[PDB]
Amino acid sequence: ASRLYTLVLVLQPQRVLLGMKKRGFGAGRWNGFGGKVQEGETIEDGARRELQEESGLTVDALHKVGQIVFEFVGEPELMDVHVFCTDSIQGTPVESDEMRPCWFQLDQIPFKDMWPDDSYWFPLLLQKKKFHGYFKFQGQDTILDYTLREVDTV
Ligand SMILES: Cc1ccc(-c2nc(=O)[nH]c3ccccc23)cc1
Repeated sequence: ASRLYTLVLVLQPQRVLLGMKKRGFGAGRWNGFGGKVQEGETIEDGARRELQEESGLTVDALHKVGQIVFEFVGEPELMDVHVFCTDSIQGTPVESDEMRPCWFQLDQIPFKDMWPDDSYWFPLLLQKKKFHGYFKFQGQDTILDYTLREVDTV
């Protein structure tokens, strides 16, 4: 019982782009760009589509960097999040009613205002590692348990 989602991090040598979500799921936190994958669409094509919808940016080549499964206690459906990176984009980030993009220097990543799992896997993303994770949450602020392992193949 899992549902597919994407998450894309625009990661350049000295800075990363995050978006502050203004409403709906994740509102009030910084995160990368993503969403649900459609019927008949590949995961990677979903990732590309959602980056455009949410940031204004056009990506060509996406690189796989992780898979993370999220469980909320009491909720039947698991989120199966496929995480991607890119360093090369076209366009300028767009602020919309849904999202406010900003660049962050890599020593100023706003962990306190991100989902709390990110403290665990973002350091791996920054060192170009790939990973499989599982995080069990109670509500949106507490991690009850987790596993996280580096992998060679996502
Ligand atoms: C589309 C989409 C929405 C939310 C997330 C998401 N990102 C994180 O960094 N941590 C989480 C923790 C629990 C549930 C979701 C998340 C990813 C993708």
